[PDB]
Amino acid sequence: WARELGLIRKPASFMTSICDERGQELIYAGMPITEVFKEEMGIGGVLGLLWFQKRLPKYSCQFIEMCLMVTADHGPAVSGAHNTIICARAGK
Amino acid sequence: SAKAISEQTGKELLYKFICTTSAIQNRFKYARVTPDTDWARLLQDHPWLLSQNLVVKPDQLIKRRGKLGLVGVNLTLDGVKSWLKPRLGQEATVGKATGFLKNFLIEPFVPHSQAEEFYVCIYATREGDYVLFHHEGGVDVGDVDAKAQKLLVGVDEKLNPEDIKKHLLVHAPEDKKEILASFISGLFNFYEDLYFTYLEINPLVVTKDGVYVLDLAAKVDATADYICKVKWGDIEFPPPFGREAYPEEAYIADLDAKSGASLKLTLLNPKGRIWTMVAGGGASVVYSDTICDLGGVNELANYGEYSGAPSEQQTYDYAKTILSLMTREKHPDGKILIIGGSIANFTNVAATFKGIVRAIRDYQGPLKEHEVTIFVRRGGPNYQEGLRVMGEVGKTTGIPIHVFGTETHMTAIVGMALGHRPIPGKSTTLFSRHTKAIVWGMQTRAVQGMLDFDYVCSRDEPSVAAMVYPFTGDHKQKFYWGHKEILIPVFKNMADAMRKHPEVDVLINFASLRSAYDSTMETMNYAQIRTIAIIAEGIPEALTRKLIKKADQKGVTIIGPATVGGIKPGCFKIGNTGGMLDNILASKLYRPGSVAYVSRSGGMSNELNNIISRTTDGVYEGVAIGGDRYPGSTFMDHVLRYQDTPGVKMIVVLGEIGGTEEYKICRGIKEGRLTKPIVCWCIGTCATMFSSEVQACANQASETAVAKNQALKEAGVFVPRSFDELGEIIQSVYEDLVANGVIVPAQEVPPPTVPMDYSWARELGLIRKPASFMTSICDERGQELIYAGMPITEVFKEEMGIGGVLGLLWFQKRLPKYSCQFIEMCLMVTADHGPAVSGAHNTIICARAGKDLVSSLTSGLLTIGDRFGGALDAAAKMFSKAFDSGIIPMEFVNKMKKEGKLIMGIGHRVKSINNPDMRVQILKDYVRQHFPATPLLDYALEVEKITTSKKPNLILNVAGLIGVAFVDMLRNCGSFTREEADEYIDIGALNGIFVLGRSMGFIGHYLDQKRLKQGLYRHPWDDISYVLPEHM
Ligand SMILES: CC(C)(COP(=O)(O)OP(=O)(O)OC[C@H]1O[C@@H](n2cnc3c(N)ncnc32)[C@H](O)[C@@H]1OP(=O)(O)O)[C@@H](O)C(=O)NCCC(=O)NCCSC(=O)C[C@@](O)(CC(=O)O)C(=O)O
Ligand SMILES: CC(C)(COP(=O)(O)OP(=O)(O)OC[C@H]1O[C@@H](n2cnc3c(N)ncnc32)[C@H](O)[C@@H]1OP(=O)(O)O)[C@@H](O)C(=O)NCCC(=O)NCCS
Ligand SMILES: Nc1ncnc2c1ncn2[C@@H]1O[C@H](COP(=O)(O)OP(=O)(O)O)[C@@H](O)[C@H]1O
Repeated sequence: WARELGLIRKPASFMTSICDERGQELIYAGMPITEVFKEEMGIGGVLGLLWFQKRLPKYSCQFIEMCLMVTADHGPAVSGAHNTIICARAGK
Repeated sequence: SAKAISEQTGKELLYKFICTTSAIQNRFKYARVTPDTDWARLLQDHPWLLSQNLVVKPDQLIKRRGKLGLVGVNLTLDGVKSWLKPRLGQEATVGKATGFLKNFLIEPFVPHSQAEEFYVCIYATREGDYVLFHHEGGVDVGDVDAKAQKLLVGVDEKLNPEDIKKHLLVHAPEDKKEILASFISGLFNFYEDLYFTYLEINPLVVTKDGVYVLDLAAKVDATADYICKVKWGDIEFPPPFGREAYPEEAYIADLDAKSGASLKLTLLNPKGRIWTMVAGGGASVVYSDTICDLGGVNELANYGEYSGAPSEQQTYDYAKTILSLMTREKHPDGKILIIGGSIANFTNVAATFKGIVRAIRDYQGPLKEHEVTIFVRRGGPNYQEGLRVMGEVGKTTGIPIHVFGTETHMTAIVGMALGHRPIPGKSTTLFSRHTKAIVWGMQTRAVQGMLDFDYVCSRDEPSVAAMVYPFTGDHKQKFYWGHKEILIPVFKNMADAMRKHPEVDVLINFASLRSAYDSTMETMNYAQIRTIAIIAEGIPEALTRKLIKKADQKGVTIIGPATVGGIKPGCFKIGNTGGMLDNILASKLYRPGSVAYVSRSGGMSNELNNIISRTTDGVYEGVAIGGDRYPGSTFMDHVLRYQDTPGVKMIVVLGEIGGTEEYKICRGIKEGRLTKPIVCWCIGTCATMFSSEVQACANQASETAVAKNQALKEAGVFVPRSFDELGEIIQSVYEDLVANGVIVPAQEVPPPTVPMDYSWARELGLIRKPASFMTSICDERGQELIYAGMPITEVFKEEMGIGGVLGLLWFQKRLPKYSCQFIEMCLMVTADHGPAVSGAHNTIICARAGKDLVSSLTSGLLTIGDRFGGALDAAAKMFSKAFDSGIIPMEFVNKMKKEGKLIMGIGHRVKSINNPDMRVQILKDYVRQHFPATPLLDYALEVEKITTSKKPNLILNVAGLIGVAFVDMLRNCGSFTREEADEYIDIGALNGIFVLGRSMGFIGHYLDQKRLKQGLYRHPWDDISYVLPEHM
């Protein structure tokens, strides 16, 4: 109630610029989620907004999605997949 | 600060570090005699004593010994022994100083005449060093400044030999012209390499055999210790010859070196009743002058100050010292304690007053019967809380306490105490509303005060454009612009800051004394900077002179070192000037006035702020030039600035003792250069009433405050009778200037408001904010680290180890010693179980991925759960459930069997009955020997008897034993109730036991893989069965 009246000063300990949860609509780097779906960006456009705070061109978003697709998996023999499998088999 | 060194120290250091082609004789050839020493050792370590004739003189900072007959010349060793006895340890009187003798110096006699009596002197001035050579030196020197040849060596200039030959060696004999010149040159190099400010050898006798230094008086720049501690060694600075220093006075001197605060105390007569403990050097001088003016010269005991923002503990030390020294006598007439000073800019009045509060709480006894009345007059940061704290405490203990704020005159409490009154090119404009400054250093409180002042001054933009901090990368610091949040850039380098902010014209330098010189030199390489404020106190005077010379060359105005800075109401504030925002509002420093002032002190400058606000329109501009011997800018510089400023109408000058600086004002007002009204008061008129040379020091006779005050008076300067009359004379001059009509006061526009700080509102208890976190295991804050209510020193004294610390941190209990030992054993046996298990395997994989200790250990730890590492918890829970349900072990075995469940904690791969686990055995033996009761362990052993009857290897596991024994420890040691033990089992304390134990092994595996330099692991394809679908 003192903050609402503007009677006290308290510095904010955190800064953020990628997502605005508060308010009527969710916002991804200045862009409403309804506008995100209307403009038909997919994972690539959302990633551009959340990682770079930019509205990337469509080919950039498509390329980002393609990069995610080609690195999705490379079999169970590599170190990370091996560790994940070990942990899953530990019932974890 | 120049400090005189002993003759012995001066000659020793001179012999050790002079470098000349001249043949200097009697190197390290001297003997020190003191009353409390033997003589046989003195004979044995100095074989030169009997080799030739001797001369003895007291080395106790006494001059004019020849005119006073205190030297025994041309008399042998038995002569010096006979001559010491009437004087060694006896009373002596030189002028007004009376003191005993503890120090004498012995040196071989030098046969010489008046034909080779040579006087050499080097002393420091603002513009450089003067060398004086008198050919007819010695006692017959007479007038030296007018007859001895004088030569100036400027700042950053060399003393070259031909300069000595012509401008210094006209009257020297030709045969001795040459080598002496070389010597003189080397002497100058000795003078400036060891940071001497005064160095006179008189007489210096030179003959064909060589040169001989018979005498030398030397003052060295003490603040240069950090440069010359290697060359000086353990240099000592003798006190002036006179009364012996008190142990408490030496204590105060020792306190002065503890931190950057200034902690001074000096005595004249402890039998006096007037006792002043005044904050701020200027305020202390003013209070002493005020008490001496109205009849307290003889009855005043002490003179001293505490400033530079001393802490609570240091204030305790100073206050308990002053009370202990005050209690030495009973004065029937009564005793007073005058405490306070001016409004502080930086000194936390709250802490410095809690210090005296808690120093007088314990000193009620030995002073209440002394009839001590305490008069306080303090202002500054958090003064409204400290004043009323001390009022509460004084009323609680009952001693006479009179609490006065800033609404009263600073020296009115003096009149109350003594009963005289009832007790109730360089620019003209440095700063504007568009001035942008760079702050050198990480001073966020000062920058925020600057910004708050800018906001309440209705400035368009903040006055701080950037900060420079070399120990961090470039980033942005979050500050407040009123209630809005703004970002101010912080740069590692000056160059980037000046590149990105060409509109900055001011540098505020918060570098320490060791960094200020280099910071300021680097700053003056950027022509955009026209004004530099240097805050640091303790810069050596020679470095300051180099700064002054470069600033004069570059046309840069320097607000000299050892200053709080200055304030231009409505436009700009330097650093911490004017204190917090409440002081800014109270003195109405948010809007321009018409009176411009200059002073040396910052506390006196804030007092002037308050006075001028109370009696006139307000302050137009105030500058504190600092307490150094060579300020970057002088009184007369700022007075000239003010005269050329159409905004100012009257000029207040607050001078001090020593220095002929106000006489430049007199020559400017006696002539028509300075036309505006000037109200000047010089503090320190009590310096004459001091029977010593206490250091800000008067050198000549016209540099006393009385002479300067009278000289300004006859010059046309409005000089009050005293400081107490300064407010009224300023008021009268302003009133006449407003009756004439040159001053037209403006309408009081209310300033913008700044929201209160959250932390300050919480301290006042004005707001409520629920804490979002709860904790009960560790208290980091406070003087000592606390583990669940137990201090860390007590943790180590009680000799608990890892087990006791774990008990404290996990259960908040002081466990018995066997419990802590058992916990340690459990950690030891679960430390590792080889590299084949899932967690160790994952940790090794992650280590071989070149990853990280934390990452690898964490990768291994994330496998801890049901199938791996969870058997401890599972066994404890299963056995506890069976035991608490009341079923017998056979019923438990059958019930587990028909539920399709294996008993957790039963079973080994190879080991069986007659082939025991042997770490189950260690723990079981310990538990049997030390635990008071083990019901669950007995139950589990019965279960194990049944299961090993089924087949031999169905023994109690390490997991089973640790689980049941941990339950037994929790609920059978006296620390827990049954509910607490059950809760700790339920929330996973045994999971924590396994995790903490196995972390040791996982870290060991990480380090092992790093040491073996194992490369990236890939699982072989032949060990993987690929069962992908045909086509999805
Ligand atoms: C000048 C300064 C800011 C200097 O600051 P500090 O020295 O504290 O801090 P630092 O800059 O960090 O220097 C420390 C050195 O240790 C180094 N260091 C740090 N951490 C290190 C690590 N981990 N490892 C290695 N090294 C490390 C660091 O690098 C530095 O090294 P170096 O550069 O070589 O020095 C301060 O001291 C001072 O003088 N005044 C404060 C400001 C002010 O407003 N004054 C006027 C007050 S008006 C007054 O007096 C009247 C009165 O009192 C009257 C009354 O009472 O009424 C009143 O109030 O009105
Ligand atoms: C990319 C790079 C590692 C190629 O390595 P390489 O030694 O030519 O081949 P590999 O390290 O994959 O292994 C070589 C053999 O092991 C086999 N092998 C690979 N994974 C295996 C597994 N899990 N089990 C059994 N065999 C395996 C391969 O089939 C190959 O068989 P071959 O001997 O019949 O040719 C090497 O060129 C390099 O270090 N480049 C640097 C750039 C870089 O690191 N790029 C990253 C790659 S995305
Ligand atoms: N080592 C010495 N050899 C010869 N004469 C000395 C020696 N020391 C002092 N004197 C005599 O003392 C006189 C100088 O006195 P000085 O000590 O300078 O007085 P003050 O102590 O007042 O400065 C000289 O005239 C000199 O004859």
